[PDB]
Amino acid sequence: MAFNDLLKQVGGVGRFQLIQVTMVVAPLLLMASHNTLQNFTAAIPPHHCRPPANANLSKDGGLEAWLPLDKQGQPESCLRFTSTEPCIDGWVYDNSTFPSTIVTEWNLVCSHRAFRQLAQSLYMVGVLLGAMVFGYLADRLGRRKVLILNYLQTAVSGTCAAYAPNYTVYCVFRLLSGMSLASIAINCMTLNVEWMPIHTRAYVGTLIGYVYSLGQFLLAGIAYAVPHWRHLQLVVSVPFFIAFIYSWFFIESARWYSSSGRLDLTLRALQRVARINGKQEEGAKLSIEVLRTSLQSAMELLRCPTLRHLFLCLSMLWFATSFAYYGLVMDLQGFGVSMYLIQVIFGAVDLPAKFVCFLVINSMGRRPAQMASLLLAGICILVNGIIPKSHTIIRTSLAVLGKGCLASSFNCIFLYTGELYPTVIRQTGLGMGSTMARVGSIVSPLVSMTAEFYPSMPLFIFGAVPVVASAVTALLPETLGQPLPDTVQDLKSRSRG
Ligand SMILES: O=C(O)CCC(=O)C(=O)O
Ligand SMILES: [Cl-]
Repeated sequence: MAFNDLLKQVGGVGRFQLIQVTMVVAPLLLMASHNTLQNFTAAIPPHHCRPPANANLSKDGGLEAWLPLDKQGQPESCLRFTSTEPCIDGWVYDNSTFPSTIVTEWNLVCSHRAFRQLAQSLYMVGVLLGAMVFGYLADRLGRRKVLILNYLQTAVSGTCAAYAPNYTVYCVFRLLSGMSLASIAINCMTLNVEWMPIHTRAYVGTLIGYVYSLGQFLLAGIAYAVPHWRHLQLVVSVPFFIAFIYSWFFIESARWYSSSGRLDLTLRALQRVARINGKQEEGAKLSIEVLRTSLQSAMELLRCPTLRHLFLCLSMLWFATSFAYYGLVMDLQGFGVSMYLIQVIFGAVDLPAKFVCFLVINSMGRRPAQMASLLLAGICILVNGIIPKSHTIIRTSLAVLGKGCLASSFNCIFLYTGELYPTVIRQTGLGMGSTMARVGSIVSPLVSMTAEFYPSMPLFIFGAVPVVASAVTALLPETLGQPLPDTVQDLKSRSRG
C-alpha cells in the first residue's frame, strides 16, 4: 500500500514513461561533450615567438636567425633572439591541424600557461557549486522547473562562452555552465528514478550510462565535423536551446508532490499519466481518499566515530576516482594519435569495461573489484608517465586501458557506496561522496597546472593518488553478503562479524 502500488496500477512500461525517460536522458550526450570539450576547444598547437617587423626576412634568408631552437628540433616556444628576449610581438601559430583554439586567439602560452587549467578549474568550481546549492534549490522548488532552468542556463552559458570578448568572460561563463550542467546531471537520474518502478530504475541507470558512452562518441563525431572552437562550442551548445524549448513537456515526479504535503497535484499528475498511457479507465478509480491511505544531517556524519572513518574512506575513494578519470580524459594531446580517433576509441572502450566490471562485482566481490580497478589504473598512469614520448601506439593502448579502468572504478564505487551506508543516512552519504568527487575534479586541473616544474609530474600525481586510495580502500568491509544495514547500531553489530 505505497506509491509503487499506484505506479504499477497506472503502468510501468507505458508510453508516457518510456517517452519521458528517452526524452530526459537525451541531453546526456551533450553532458559528456561539454565535460570533455576542453580537449578540442583548448588544444595547444606548436608556436614560436614572432620576429619583430623591424627586420626583413628577405635579407635574413629565413626564420632561423630570429628564433632559437629547442632540443626537439623546433623553434623555442617562449623566446626570441635580440639580433635573447621573451615574446614582445606576439606568437605565431600554425593552422595545419587546429584552425583555431583559445590558446591561439587569446595566446594562453608562456607566462600565461596556467590560464587554461585555471579556466577548467573554475568550470569544476561551477560544477561543485551548482550541485551544492541547486540540490537545495531543487528540493525547495521541484524537479522540472529546476531542470528547465538548467537547460536554459547551460545553453546560454555555452553560447556566451563561445562568443567571449576575453578570458575572464570565458572563465565566468564556464563557471555558470558548470553550475547548470552539474545541476541537470544530478537531477536527471533523480527525476527518472522517482518516476520509474523498481526494476526500470536500474534499467534507467544503465540507459544513462550507455547514453554517456554514446555522448563520448558524439563528441569525437562533432570534433571531426567542426574543428573551429568558436563553432565547435556553438554546435555543442545549440541542441541545449531546443532542449530548454521542449523541456516544458516534462511531467513532475509525483513523489516530490507527495513529500510537499499536497496530493491534489499528485492525483492530477497521475491522471495525466493515465491519459497519456491510455489507461484512463484504471486511473479513474484514483482519488484523494485513495491516495491519502496509500501515500503513507551532515553533522552526525562527522560526529559518530565509525561513521566519520567511513566517510573519510569514501571521500578518499571518490576523490581519487574523479581525480584519475578527469586527469586522464582531459589529456589527449600528447598521445601521438589524432584527437578524434583516440576520443572515439575512448568512447568505444567504455561499455566493455562496464560489462566486465559488473560481471566481476556480481561474481567475486566489490572491494576486490575496486582493488583490481584502482590499483591497475594507477599503475597504468605511472607507466604511461614513465614511458618516453617517442612511443605512440603503446601509450595509446595504455591510455584506453586506463580509461576503461576508470569507468569500471566509477561504476564499482557507485554500486558499492550505494549498499554500504545505513539506510538512515545513505542518501546523504551518496551526496557527500559526489561532492568529494567534484572537489577532486576541481583540484585535478590545478595539479595539471604544475607541469611547469616538471613536464611529467601531473601524470605522476594523477597516478600516485589512485594508488594511495587503493591502499586505503583495503580497510573497508566487504558487502557481498547483502546485509543491507538499517541504522547505526545495525552497522556496529555487523562490523564486528
Ligand atoms: O562514462 C562515464 O562518464 C561515467 C560512467 C557511467 O557510465 C555512469 O556513471 O553511468
Ligand atoms: Cl554530478
